[PDB]
Parts: sequence; C-alpha cells; structure tokens
Amino acid sequence: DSVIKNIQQFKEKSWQDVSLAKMEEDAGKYGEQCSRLPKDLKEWQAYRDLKNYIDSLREQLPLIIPRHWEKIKEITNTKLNYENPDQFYIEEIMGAKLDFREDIEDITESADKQLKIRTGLDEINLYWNDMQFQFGIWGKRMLNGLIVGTILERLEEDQLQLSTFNSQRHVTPFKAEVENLIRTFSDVNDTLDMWVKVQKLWTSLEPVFTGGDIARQMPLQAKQFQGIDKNWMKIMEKAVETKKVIPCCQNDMLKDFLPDLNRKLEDCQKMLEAYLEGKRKKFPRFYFVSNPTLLKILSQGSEPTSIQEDFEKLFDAITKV
Repeated sequence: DSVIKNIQQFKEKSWQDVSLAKMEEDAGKYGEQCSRLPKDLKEWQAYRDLKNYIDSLREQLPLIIPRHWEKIKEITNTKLNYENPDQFYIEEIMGAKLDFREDIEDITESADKQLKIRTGLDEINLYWNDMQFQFGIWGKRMLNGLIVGTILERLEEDQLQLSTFNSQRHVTPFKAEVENLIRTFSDVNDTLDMWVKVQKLWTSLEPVFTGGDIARQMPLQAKQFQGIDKNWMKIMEKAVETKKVIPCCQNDMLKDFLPDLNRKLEDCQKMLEAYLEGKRKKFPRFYFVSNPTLLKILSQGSEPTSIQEDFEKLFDAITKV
C-alpha cells in the first residue's frame, strides 16, 4: 500500500508538470530505508518492484531538474521535449534521466552546433528585416536618421559573428548565406556611411540656401541647392513608402544617389565656404567670430536689428546699437 501511495505521488507529480528537484528524491528515500529491512520479511515482489521504480524516479528527478536546454534535450533522446516538455512535458523528461542515445547526440551534437550556428544566423536575419532605418523629424519644410551608429555597431558585430562562424568548419553548409549576408552588410555600410554624411552636409547647408540673403547672391550656387534638395526631398518622400531596414540598404535610387548627392553637396559646400572667406577678407573682424555666427550674421544682414546680438563679438565695448 505504501508502494502504491508512492506511485500515486509520482502520478500526482506528473500531473503537476512543474520544475521534482527536492520532493521526488525525498519521498522515495524516506520510504525506502524503512522498506528494505521490511521487504525481505514482506516478500510479495510487486512491492519491491514498486520501490525500485520509485528509486529510479528519484535518481531521474535530479537529472530532470533556451538553446542550452534544447541541446540537453537532444542529448536525451527527446526533441524540444524540454521546450515543449518543460512547458507541459508529462513524463518524457522523467523517463530520460542511454549511452547509445548520447553517442547519437554526439554524432548529431556537431550537426546541432553547425545547426546551432545556422540558428544564430537565422536569428540575425530576423532582426535585420524587423529593423527599419530610424527616421527622425527635420521639420518637413522631411525626416532624417536619428541614429546610424547603433545600426553600424550591429553591422560590425554581425560581420564579426559571421567571420567567427566562417572560421568554424561546420559553417560550410550555410557559408553561402553568411557570405551573401557579409556582402549585404558591406553594401549597407557603404550606404549608411555615405547616408549619415550626406544628411550632415545637408543639415549644415539647409539653412543657408533656403534663407534668402545668402541665396539672394550666388545665383548659380542657389540653383544647385534648389535642384539638389529636390532629389533629397524625393528620397525622403520615397522613405515613407517603404521603411524596412533591409530595403533601405538595398533600395535602388537611394544607393546610387547618396554618393552623387554628396559630391554635389560637397561642391556647393566648398563654394559656400570660399564665399564666406571672401566676405571675411572684406571685414577683417569676421575671422575672430565663429562660422555659425558668421553664417547667422551674413544671412541676417538684411535686418540690421537681428545682428545686434552679435555686436559684442565684432567690436570691443559696443554691446548694443
């Protein structure tokens, strides 16, 4: 009856289905010590068999107690049993706590590791598609990328992981995907690297050309910025239609345009800078003042009152006019 009660307790634990650790070992053990002396006199073998089963369960419960779990399940003659079994595994885990199975897992363990590497590679695949360029407000007078560095850190970490995977022998079945991913990351780095720079150039030059006074002069220079910005207005316009991260790296017009726009932006930027130097020569005091202030003052030349704040920088002891 005691053996039957122990069996009932085991059944109850199975019904409970929940991570055995101390109770399973204990219930069997307390009963067993009293039982061994008793059993020889008692005989009735069935009881002995029940006791043996309880002892086996106690031995297994300790053994029973993510990727590592999956690997453990694989080297246990069960599949995702820990995953599914862990969630609601009635008795497979208890049952599996052989040498042949271990050997098979080892034969297969290497495949799982390659397989494990493949799983990691697949995990990368999911994040890149889920990730979409982080666009941020520029006033829409569009939206630019608020952060490109975080994505760049991911690009190198992924490339380093792919290079580490390439060093491993087991990567050879999924090596072609890794090589294509490395090529994709390399092209994304060429695009993103160019993209952050172009926005900065554009961010630096957006105010000067749109603003009227500098733009009143330099008619030729003004047209390029006018025309140059239209493509950028369109590129940003295109961004709203498709915002996924993989697509931004691979979109056709955007990939070709960033290099061309950047050269266009740099030429205008160099020309703008040369113009600033010419103005600086005219009024020698301008050299002491910083470029942002100089740009602000030249642009605000038309309204003399606007320039009053910067009077102190231009001449000594003339705070307000």
